[PDB]
Amino acid sequence: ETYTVKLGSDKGLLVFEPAKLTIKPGDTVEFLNNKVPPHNVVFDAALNPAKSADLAKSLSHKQLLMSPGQSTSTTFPADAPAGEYTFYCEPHRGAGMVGKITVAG
Ligand SMILES: [Cu+2]
Repeated sequence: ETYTVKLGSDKGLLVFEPAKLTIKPGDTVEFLNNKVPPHNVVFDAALNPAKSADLAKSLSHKQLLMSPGQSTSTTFPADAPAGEYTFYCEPHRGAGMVGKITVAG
């Protein structure tokens, strides 16, 4: 199936759930918003095993998360390089809202 990180605890603060993530090279991962939007999901082109700027083009999205309960299901491509990615939030940056996809090799 696909992995999903319900960012935002509920009575504590904002933090992906879980914080890290383990997927395969091409698996799918759905991200959503809780009750403290807007949330921004993207993959920095510096915290990756292949510092580049292509697989992200079809991975990171834009526009604020105006959907309460869902953000954007990024279907990682078959090029997903093993190692560990690193996405974060633009607004909730001071809330440990920084997760990372771990695609074993
Ligand atoms: Cu967020």
